[PDB]
Amino acid sequence: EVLVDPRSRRRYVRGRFLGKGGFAKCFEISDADTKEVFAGKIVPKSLLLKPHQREKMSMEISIHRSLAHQHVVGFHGFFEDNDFVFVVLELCRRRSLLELHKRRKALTEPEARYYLRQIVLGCQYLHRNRVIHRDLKLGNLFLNEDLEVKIGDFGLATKVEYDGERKKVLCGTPNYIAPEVLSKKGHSFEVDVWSIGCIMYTLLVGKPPFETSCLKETYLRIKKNEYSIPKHINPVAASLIQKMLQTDPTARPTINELLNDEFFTSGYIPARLPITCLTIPPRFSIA
Ligand SMILES: Cc1ncc(CCCN(C)C)cc1Nc1ncc2c(n1)-c1ccc(Cl)cc1NC(=S)C2
Ligand SMILES: [Zn+2]
Repeated sequence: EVLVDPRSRRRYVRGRFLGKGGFAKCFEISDADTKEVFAGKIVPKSLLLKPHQREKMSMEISIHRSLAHQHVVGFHGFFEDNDFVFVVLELCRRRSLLELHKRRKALTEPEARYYLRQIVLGCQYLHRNRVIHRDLKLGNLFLNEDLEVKIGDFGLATKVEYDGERKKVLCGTPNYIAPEVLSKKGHSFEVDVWSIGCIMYTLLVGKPPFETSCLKETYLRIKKNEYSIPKHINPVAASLIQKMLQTDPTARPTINELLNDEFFTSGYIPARLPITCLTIPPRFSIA
């Protein structure tokens, strides 16, 4: 019920349940002194009996704590007792792109541009810091009160240690999983750009690129590149999706190139979005 840090002498009440991912149960929490409000991932040690498991949890924190950016969920601290691990993160009051997508389905182009821009800004930061998220999806992309985007859940993230490194395995299963991970051909940064492609598609279209009833049939399509963009999607968008969803990872654009695509440069990107837009499609009228 209460959660105490020895080293910082800070105590947090446990509030409402938000969700679960991996071994973590995540709750809204508040500091007993400042009444300031946080997001609290609570991982049971009962599930970290094995070294391999313990190291991932330990890597997650190492990576997350190394991060400070406008579009990355703010890291605030960690502590433990004998039974549980406790990680304290920024609370994103307006949930995630995933909830938005289930309420609104396909968004308008300029909403997509807005979110997409922020996502690519968060990811540019990661990549310049030699970090690959490896699991970017709508459920990961969080929204603060101003509907600003915060990348979260670093539990599949890896740090690149040397130039031209090719990671050989990925422990766990990403949602928008790159074809080169599936083919166990080795992988690096292009997996995040891959995911963004799927996310762009999903925001513009109202459903994921490669969906089927069998995950393993989905995996099949991802290998064969079997997906179509409907004809009502704009061809400047279509070009981008197509660019980002390429089997050959050397062909896909880097994160730093993406904001200089016609799709951002010759299209309208809102400075901000109103709350209304959580539920009602913004027409963007001139007055
Ligand atoms: C306040 C709030 N309410 C509802 C949701 C939606 C949770 C389920 N959705 C992602 C499928 C999100 C938030 N905001 C919110 N804000 C910060 C976090 C979280 N959620 C959160 C929550 C659940 C999980 Cl499993 C991971 C997780 N990750 C991070 S880095 C901290
Ligand atoms: Zn493993």
